[PDB]
Amino acid sequence: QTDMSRKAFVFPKESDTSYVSLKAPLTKPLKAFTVCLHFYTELSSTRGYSIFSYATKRQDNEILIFWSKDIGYSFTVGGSEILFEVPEVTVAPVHICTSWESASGIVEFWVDGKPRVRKSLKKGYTVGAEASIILGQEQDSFGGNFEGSQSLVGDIGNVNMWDFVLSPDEINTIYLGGPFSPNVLNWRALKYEVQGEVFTKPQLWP
Amino acid sequence: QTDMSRKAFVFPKESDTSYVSLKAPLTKPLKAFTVCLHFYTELSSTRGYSIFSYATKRQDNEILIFWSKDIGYSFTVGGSEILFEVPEVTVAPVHICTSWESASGIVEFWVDGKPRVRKSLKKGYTVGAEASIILGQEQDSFGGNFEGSQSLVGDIGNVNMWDFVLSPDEINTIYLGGPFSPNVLNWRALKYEVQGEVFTKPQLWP
Amino acid sequence: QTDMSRKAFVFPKESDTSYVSLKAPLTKPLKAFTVCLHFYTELSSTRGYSIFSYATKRQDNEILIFWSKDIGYSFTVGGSEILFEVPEVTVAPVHICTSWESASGIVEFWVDGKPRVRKSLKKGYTVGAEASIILGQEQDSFGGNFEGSQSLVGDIGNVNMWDFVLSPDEINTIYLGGPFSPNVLNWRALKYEVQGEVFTKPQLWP
Amino acid sequence: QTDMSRKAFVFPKESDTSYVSLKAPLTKPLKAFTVCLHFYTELSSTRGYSIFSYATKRQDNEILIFWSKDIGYSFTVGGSEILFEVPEVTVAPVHICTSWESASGIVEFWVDGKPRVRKSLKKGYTVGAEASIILGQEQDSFGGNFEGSQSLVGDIGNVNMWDFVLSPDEINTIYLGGPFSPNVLNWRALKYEVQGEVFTKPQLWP
Amino acid sequence: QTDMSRKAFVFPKESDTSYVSLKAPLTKPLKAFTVCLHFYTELSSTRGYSIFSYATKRQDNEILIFWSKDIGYSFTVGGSEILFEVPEVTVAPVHICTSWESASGIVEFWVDGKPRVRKSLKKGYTVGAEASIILGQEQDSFGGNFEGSQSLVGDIGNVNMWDFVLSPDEINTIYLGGPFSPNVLNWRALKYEVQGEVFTKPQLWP
Ligand SMILES: C[N+](C)(C)CCOP(=O)(O)O
Ligand SMILES: C[N+](C)(C)CCOP(=O)(O)O
Ligand SMILES: C[N+](C)(C)CCOP(=O)(O)O
Ligand SMILES: C[N+](C)(C)CCOP(=O)(O)O
Ligand SMILES: C[N+](C)(C)CCOP(=O)(O)O
Ligand SMILES: [Ca+2]
Ligand SMILES: [Ca+2]
Ligand SMILES: [Ca+2]
Ligand SMILES: [Ca+2]
Ligand SMILES: [Ca+2]
Ligand SMILES: [Ca+2]
Ligand SMILES: [Ca+2]
Ligand SMILES: [Ca+2]
Ligand SMILES: [Ca+2]
Ligand SMILES: [Ca+2]
Repeated sequence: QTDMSRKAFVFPKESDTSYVSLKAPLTKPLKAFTVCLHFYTELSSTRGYSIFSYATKRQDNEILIFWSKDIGYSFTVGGSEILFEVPEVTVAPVHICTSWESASGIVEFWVDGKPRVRKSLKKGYTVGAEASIILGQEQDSFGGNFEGSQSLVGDIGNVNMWDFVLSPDEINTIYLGGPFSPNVLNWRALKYEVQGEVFTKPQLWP
Repeated sequence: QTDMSRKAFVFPKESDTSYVSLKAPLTKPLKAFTVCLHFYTELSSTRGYSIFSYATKRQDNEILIFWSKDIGYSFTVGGSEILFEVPEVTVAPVHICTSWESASGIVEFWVDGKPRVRKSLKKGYTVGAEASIILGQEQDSFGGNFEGSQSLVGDIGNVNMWDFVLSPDEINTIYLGGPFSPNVLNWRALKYEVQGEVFTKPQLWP
Repeated sequence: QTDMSRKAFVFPKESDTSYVSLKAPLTKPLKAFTVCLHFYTELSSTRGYSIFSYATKRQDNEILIFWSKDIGYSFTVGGSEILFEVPEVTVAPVHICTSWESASGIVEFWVDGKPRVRKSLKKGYTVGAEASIILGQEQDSFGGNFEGSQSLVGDIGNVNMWDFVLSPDEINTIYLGGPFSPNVLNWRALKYEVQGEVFTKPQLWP
Repeated sequence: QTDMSRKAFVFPKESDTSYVSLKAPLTKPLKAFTVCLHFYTELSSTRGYSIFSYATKRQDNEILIFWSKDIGYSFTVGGSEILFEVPEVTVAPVHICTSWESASGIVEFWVDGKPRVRKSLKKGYTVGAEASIILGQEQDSFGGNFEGSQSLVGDIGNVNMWDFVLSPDEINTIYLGGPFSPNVLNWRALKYEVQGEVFTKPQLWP
Repeated sequence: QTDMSRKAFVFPKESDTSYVSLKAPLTKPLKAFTVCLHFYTELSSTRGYSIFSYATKRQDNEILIFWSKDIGYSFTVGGSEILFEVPEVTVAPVHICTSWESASGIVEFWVDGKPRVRKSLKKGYTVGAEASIILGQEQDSFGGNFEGSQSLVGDIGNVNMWDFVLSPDEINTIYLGGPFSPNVLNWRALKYEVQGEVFTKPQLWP
């Protein structure tokens, strides 16, 4: 396990072959989860890109967080999709947290510590545990078929994932960088592999 | 009685079928009242919705607080209506307090602790105490005929009601969340019934 | 004499019938004056209205403070007018102080403690002491002939008048609500009569 | 010599006839200077006006600071002109400092303590000491030929002039009103003559 | 060496002929570098200009930092170019740090302490040490062929250069003016030659 504190992955050129694969130790299906991350990119006015793609053998978009051009954030579970439209965007590092709960279908989406309205999505589903998690690309089969036009360019980091819904109070401590203990992906104890032009560099966000 | 402190009702999907009904202990007709609540919704740009609906067997819109598409807040007593127009809306949680006084007809409306101008409505009227209070829906009979196009989607909470007009100094401490004690409807001692898809979740507003 | 501190007059409906008349112990003619007041209205986009009207039996507009639609504040003395144009208006409570001096014709106008540029009006004139001061309406004759289309709707208060020009440092004290002593017309010792629908209510402004 | 501290000249009517003349004790020609002043006027959207006109027997615009409509500040030395364009202007009191140096032609212009970029003007020139300094008017002969369409309306004060270039760290203390001592023209010790409608009043700026 | 602390170069006229040449003691080629500088100019709306030009006898634009009209900052290494577009520009002093690393091609560009997204440029290249560094102009041959249409007008200073990539934490202390030690080019220990109309004056930025 590597402590990636103060470090970020950099995807400095558009590619369909550069990516990093994050390994989860998870062995029980997710009835709920939270994932939080920092990313920075200038693509937001140019094109859509995949922020965080989670796939399973049955389903290539089992969880996906995606920016869609002129729409805003797209969040999808089990291939069903909802939109958190953004009316205007500025170039700066952005923190997001998203969480979902099978027992209720409630999605929370948080941007820079400000909550979006809760929306229903894909109630009663279960997310598979046998998963391929990739940053930098959108994956259209388990671990592959990346499209260069959906790749991320820029930086991503502080990727943390929990198998439960963080409360609003906890999410505030994540945004402020307080102490917390992830249990699916932990940025302070990450297990990962890198392919192609990807670099680990000091983070640009404070 | 349930203490709903730090908790909110979530109406995560559009329907006419799901609502919450609040029970008042009141047994004397209201010569005056105050209502305060937090709500959060993205509908404000798409369509109108009912924020708080109070009906009596004679009159479905005995008190109604409503958002009118591209108009702003609509406040109506006894079926007579006035508008507090809003020229542009931010998407964030919003606190409102409203109050009315039969002896003068003066309405006050407060948005995020800022007072709107005082207006006149239904001087000399009285509001019935045999009442059905419903959240999430607009009702057109004593307890039903809900219109799905008027339902709320999003969150509501801190719904408090007083049988008297709060002063400007008190309303400020309501907004800042100081000590106070309602007497018609108390969020710390709520009586309610939930129908359909409604969830109680931690509040998103601070 | 009534201490109106923390209280305001409320004019909740458009009418020509409702007004309040303020009495001054004047005997010496006014070689100069200052008048300060708080008011709050939504009319500023809809139509003009009379903020403060001082009439004498020779002259209905002996002092007038008026809002002119799409123009801004109009200030008139002895029936002659100067405009303090406002390029864009916002709906909030607003404090104004205005002062005039016969020996120079210098008019000062202050809005929320921001001074407007000094202007010249009616140098060498004198304002009559045998005066009718009315709030809520525009006098077109001594004490009467009100025009409903010129009535104020909303709130007015902290009306204070001095028979001398307050210095900039004093006026800042008035705006911040420090200690001061009016000598023509004092809100802490007001003499008035109410006619029609006018109410005294707690002030909305701080 | 009069201490004008916290006083200002008021030019409340447009005219060609009213002005004040300031006398300098200077007896050696200026190889460099600084002049700082406060002024306040609403003309900025209506027309140009002379802020500070310095003339010598040979040259009526030996130093001139002039607002030019929809352009911004014009600064001229020896009849040669440069512009410091202002793209949008606001109604508030404004402090300017300007300074020039013969040995380099460097002009510095400062507005509310913010420096404009340094520019070159009339390197090697020499400003005459036999000077008529006039506030309120632009002058086209030594001490006369004023044009009413170039008069200032509003207020001017804190006019201070030095026969050397103030450093950036000094200019900041002029703007903040720290201790300083001019030597060509000193507001603490002014010699002046007033003609026509001009008044000395408490200053509007803090 | 000259300590240029709190001092800046002023280029007050457009010309082909005024420039300063800075001497680097470097004697090993650069696999990476950082350069930071302050500049101030009004040209940004009018035309492009060269902020910092590094040339070698093989290559006129070996490092170049350039502003291109209505595009934004251009940064080039080895004659290959990337853009950090600026959608709107403001007239104030601006501090930029830029850095590059051959081992990765990562470019970092920082404007007023805010990072732009990292980009890829000239991976595996090697910047020559036999170099001519010029301020005020762009050179198109080693030490010459300046074009007046590309000259800088205004101010430049605090030009510091390092033969390594500064971390994000170090770059913040550069921007805040903490203690630091450049090793290719040091503003506190500068060697330079001045040609034509260039002046050394106190800096306008704080
Ligand atoms: C978010 N999206 C709908 C644009 C893409 C979803 O994944 P995919 O269909 O491109 O593989
Ligand atoms: C006044 N209103 C537009 C908000 C609602 C009127 O129709 P209804 O909600 O009573 O059915
Ligand atoms: C002040 N005013 C110019 C707008 C109106 C004057 O006419 P009136 O209001 O006295 O009838
Ligand atoms: C050129 N100017 C408009 C800045 C000043 C004019 O001075 P003048 O030529 O009117 O006397
Ligand atoms: C390429 N540039 C436009 C940014 C700088 C100028 O290049 P060049 O004029 O030396 O050929
Ligand atoms: Ca996919
Ligand atoms: Ca895809
Ligand atoms: Ca109804
Ligand atoms: Ca209905
Ligand atoms: Ca009248
Ligand atoms: Ca009238
Ligand atoms: Ca002239
Ligand atoms: Ca002239
Ligand atoms: Ca070149
Ligand atoms: Ca060139």
